[PDB]
Amino acid sequence: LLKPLPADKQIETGPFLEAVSHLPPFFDCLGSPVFTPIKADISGNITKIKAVYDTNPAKFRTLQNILEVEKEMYGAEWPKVGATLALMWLKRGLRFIQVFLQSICDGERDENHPNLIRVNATKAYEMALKKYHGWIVQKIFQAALYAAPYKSDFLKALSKTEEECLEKIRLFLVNYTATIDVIYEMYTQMNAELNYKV
Ligand SMILES: CCCCCC
Repeated sequence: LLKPLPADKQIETGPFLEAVSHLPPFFDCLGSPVFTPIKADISGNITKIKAVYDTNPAKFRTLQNILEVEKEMYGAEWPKVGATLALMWLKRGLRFIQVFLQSICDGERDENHPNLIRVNATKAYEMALKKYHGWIVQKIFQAALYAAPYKSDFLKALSKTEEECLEKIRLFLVNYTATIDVIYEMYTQMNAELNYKV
């Protein structure tokens, strides 16, 4: 349910924030929240970007606008500032979700534990977040990934058949993956990416 990538790949800020604000609730689909540190990270960053955007939606109409306006505003401090920094981290939590969901949809699993999703959560964490966490934070995120629900309970919860659920996730993944990949491409192109750990 994300907007299709526009012809020119300039992602509009407001509709983006609106769409991705629907993602933290899925971490609540089993009742007690799952992967809470990932949820909290995404949520907190969305809030920070929306706060900058809301001050001047026309100035911050696109995500590229955020980066270029804040670069001008903040000089040498940029990109470790403002909505740019928040989106730098948001894209990592969003990529976590992308890789996790794609891995599940592709039937990736531990053949000895086919109803767990630990292999899929570990893979997603490795590709999206792990490089950017210190040892304390790694232990936090690690505990959450380990306490993942059963695969069957996860799929049930999103469907509140299993194959039909997976088809819907695959559909979602098309514009979702493209959008995230465009954000990553922009960060690299603008030299807005930082590698510091938390
Ligand atoms: C945890 C995010 C799930 C999103 C499914 C559409």
